Amino acid sequence: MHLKIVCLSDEVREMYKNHKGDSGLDLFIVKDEVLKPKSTTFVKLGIKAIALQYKSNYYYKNIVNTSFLLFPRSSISKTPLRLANSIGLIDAGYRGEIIAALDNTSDQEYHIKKNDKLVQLVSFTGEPLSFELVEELDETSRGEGGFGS
Amino acid sequence: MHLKIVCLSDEVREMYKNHDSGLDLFIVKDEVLKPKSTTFVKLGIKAIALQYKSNYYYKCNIVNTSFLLFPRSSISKTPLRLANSIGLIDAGYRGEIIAALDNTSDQEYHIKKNDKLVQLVSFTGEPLSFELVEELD
Amino acid sequence: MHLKIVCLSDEVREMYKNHGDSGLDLFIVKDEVLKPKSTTFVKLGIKAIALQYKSNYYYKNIVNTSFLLFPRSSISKTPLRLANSIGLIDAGYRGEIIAALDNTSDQEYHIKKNDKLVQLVSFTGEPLSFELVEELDETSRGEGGFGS
Ligand SMILES: CN(C[C@H]1O[C@@H](n2ccc(=O)[nH]c2=O)C[C@@H]1O)C(c1ccccc1)c1ccccc1
Ligand SMILES: CN(C[C@H]1O[C@@H](n2ccc(=O)[nH]c2=O)C[C@@H]1O)C(c1ccccc1)c1ccccc1
Ligand SMILES: CN(C[C@H]1O[C@@H](n2ccc(=O)[nH]c2=O)C[C@@H]1O)C(c1ccccc1)c1ccccc1
Repeated sequence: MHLKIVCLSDEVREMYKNHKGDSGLDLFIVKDEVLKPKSTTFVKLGIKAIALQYKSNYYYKNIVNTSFLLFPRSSISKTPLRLANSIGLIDAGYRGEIIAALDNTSDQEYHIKKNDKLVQLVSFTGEPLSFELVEELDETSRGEGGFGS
Repeated sequence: MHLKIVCLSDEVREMYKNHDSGLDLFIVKDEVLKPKSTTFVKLGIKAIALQYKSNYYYKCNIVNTSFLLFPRSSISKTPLRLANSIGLIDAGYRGEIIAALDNTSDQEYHIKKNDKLVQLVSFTGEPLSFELVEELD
Repeated sequence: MHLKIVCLSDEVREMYKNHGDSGLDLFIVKDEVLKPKSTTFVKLGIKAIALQYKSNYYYKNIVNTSFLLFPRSSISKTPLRLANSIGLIDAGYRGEIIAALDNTSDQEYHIKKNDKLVQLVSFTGEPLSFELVEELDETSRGEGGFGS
């Protein structure tokens, strides 16, 4: 599966230019942030993305945009943070910012830091993922494309 | 993927008659979830999923396939969490679909008929269609 | 999908000798106390590689494939929850399979040998078969090769 990723700021672009055949692509926490105790926080990941796969014939009564998945990384387990919706389902048509809904199960504030990696993108196929950085997902303004400001 | 869905009552039938990689399922009756609890919430439907037959590696045309029960992203706005993370409905399962919901709150939580907290999903992530049937077979 | 499983002890081997579904249940292999309000990396005493028919995939005969670790539905009646929601095991991973279990209770939780709390699942949702092997490959991490 191939991901076209739009970085929503230059700071985020630099992180993905220096990204430090896996079935999961790690996403960065892009800003230092304090998560309140016993709370759910909708953490903005500073990116938009579309996923591309080979077209396949499916029962329903060359390359296509596909739905994809937002998994916790296994290393999330050592923290008190849990993905509220278990596994995120990103539909083929979504053009908004990718967000991780994080439950802080601790009674203390939790500090996430720029460069932390708590979540990853995954294909329904489970195949290796490649990605590229693009300026827009499509022609629409929500896709960051098209004429004008 | 195409689903054949048996609604276990006419009240449920009506909801789905008047109903994307995920097919939203309805909460079918008003219910109180106790604080700090897990409740097996009955969704009032039975279902089988149909896909094209595939060659798969295994050591000893349309087929029924296993499918998945996901939380809806909007569940995050509630204190409810799916206890088993993602439900796996085996190809051979004929019973009612249940959502095992944890109430993470220290107070009771009220779910309402017509609430949409969970969704069915194919292993392929392909769009879903459904029809209502009287029997699964 | 077909799994080649290395059992890390004879005790575990005996469990899997005496074990069609989309999920292959894995055993808890040792009695263990999970502390209240904790996350415990529970060692499952196995290593495993998954095999599927090769498929063409967009990226810019049988092969090693990635697979998934799901909670079993019966975990729901316990206070135990899978910390990382669903586990992702990358193609060819050679480490011991671990279940990171949150004990959400304020009491210690006793897991028992023979308990079944998690299962392996294919990305295709196809039936799983398995065989017991002594190594995954020639590497020490695969439990194979010379020595020592
Ligand atoms: C509105 N999103 C859902 C969208 O996000 C996309 N989406 C879906 C799943 C996911 O894990 N991440 C994500 O960005 C597609 C969905 O259409 C709300 C939201 C809810 C749960 C997780 C993440 C976001 C939301 C709620 C409150 C504040 C901000 C965002
Ligand atoms: C018996 N189901 C498991 C089946 O339900 C099907 N199943 C599986 C996963 C799921 O999320 N939902 C579901 O309906 C296929 C599984 O084979 C018990 C059950 C336990 C936990 C969650 C959901 C159901 C159960 C036990 C006692 C009372 C009611 C339900
Ligand atoms: C190193 N694993 C991650 C790998 O485990 C494999 N892995 C992945 C997901 C999973 O649920 N179980 C598992 O064994 C493939 C992943 O690449 C660490 C780990 C962290 C949390 C849960 C499970 C494992 C780990 C860290 C420290 C001590 C023991 C285990």
